[PDB]
Amino acid sequence: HALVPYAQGKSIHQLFEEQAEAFPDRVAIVFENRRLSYQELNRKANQLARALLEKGVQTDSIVGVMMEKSIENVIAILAVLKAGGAYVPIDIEYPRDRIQYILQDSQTKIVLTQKSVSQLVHDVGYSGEVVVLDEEQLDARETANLHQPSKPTDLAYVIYTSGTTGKPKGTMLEHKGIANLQSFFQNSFGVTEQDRIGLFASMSFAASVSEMFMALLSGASLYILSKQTIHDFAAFEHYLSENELTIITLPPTYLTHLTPERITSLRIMITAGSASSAPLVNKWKDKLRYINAYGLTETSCSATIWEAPSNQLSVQSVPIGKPIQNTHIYIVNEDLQLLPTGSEGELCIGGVGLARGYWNRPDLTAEKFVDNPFVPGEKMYRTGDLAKWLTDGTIEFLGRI
Ligand SMILES: Nc1ncnc2c1ncn2[C@@H]1O[C@H](COP(=O)(O)O)[C@@H](O)[C@H]1O
Ligand SMILES: [Cl-]
Repeated sequence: HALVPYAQGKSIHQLFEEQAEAFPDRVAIVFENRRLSYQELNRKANQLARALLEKGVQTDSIVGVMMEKSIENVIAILAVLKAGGAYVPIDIEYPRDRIQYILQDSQTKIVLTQKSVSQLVHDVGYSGEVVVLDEEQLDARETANLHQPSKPTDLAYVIYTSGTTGKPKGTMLEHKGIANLQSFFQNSFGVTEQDRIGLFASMSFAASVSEMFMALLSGASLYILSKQTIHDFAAFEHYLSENELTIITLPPTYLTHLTPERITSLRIMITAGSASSAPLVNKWKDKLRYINAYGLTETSCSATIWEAPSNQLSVQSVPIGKPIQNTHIYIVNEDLQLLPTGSEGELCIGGVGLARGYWNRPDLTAEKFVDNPFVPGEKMYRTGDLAKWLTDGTIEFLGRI
């Protein structure tokens, strides 16, 4: 039994199926002028999951996804999880050679795409199975849940990232971190089925996975923001306002361009990926609940939060806060010795959100995902981030070691 309760023993798609059973007629997903209910979304994913099972998708199958941000991309993701596999979202705007390297590194034998992306799949020369989902004839297939065997330690998704230099690498994420996040978001952000959540991040990026499941594992609605909507700050404000969106996660670099008087309905603004200035926090923290979230691809996108304390004077600095439920974080020196208040060292993260490691990168995995000496038999991730404890028990982010 976990320190903080969550839906232990459950896969991502099982938690989604429970929401589709409880809230069948609520709106699940919106893109432009189209929307699906939970029941509609679940049925379509089950029809596709049975097709993918017939093609050989099984536990720890890595299934490439080369698709636009769309309702059909979400159907594909849910279908891969229900068939028992794991998906790798491939950024279709990347140069050809980067897509080629990712597909080759991943060793994926099956890629899901759409008609508008088929020519790119041909041009990067992929020689495995290609499923053109908007040519697939699925309407006759059974719409019931599959109930395939699954364990929360099974792979769910693989996210590729490239450093300044270094080859793209795949971070392997299991279901368990996203199951814990469902509990975290309900407890700490009060997410309910009433919420209307924007999908901002590229569906290549680990943050997108977090955003998508923030909605779909609570019965809330997910509004997939279009390229045009994100590109124009006025259009972005109008879209949020007209659709009464209640929660969004943004890079602070984007939030900087927005006008609080132009967003009607948000109850929470989360910023992630980089630091928010104190002036940016002061501009927003009395209009809504401002949350600074610190987390990594390697930790299921989550580690710590700092919600700006409500009804307070201005702040002159912006902590990254405290570890979230069922996660551990340590500030250590180069010898992995714990540091007292005020001493800067490396953030190391442990607990349920930790990736399995890097795909086919055993020495890098061993270097980064080290034995947790504080909790025998667990691992912890060496972030490369510098931080210190404040004596109030919050963490200050200081940059890179
Ligand atoms: N709230 C934050 N404040 C400052 N840096 C952050 C924050 N959240 C994420 N980061 C940085 O982004 C990295 C994770 O990048 P990624 O895995 O691409 O999400 C972390 O190791 C930090 O360097
Ligand atoms: Cl089940």
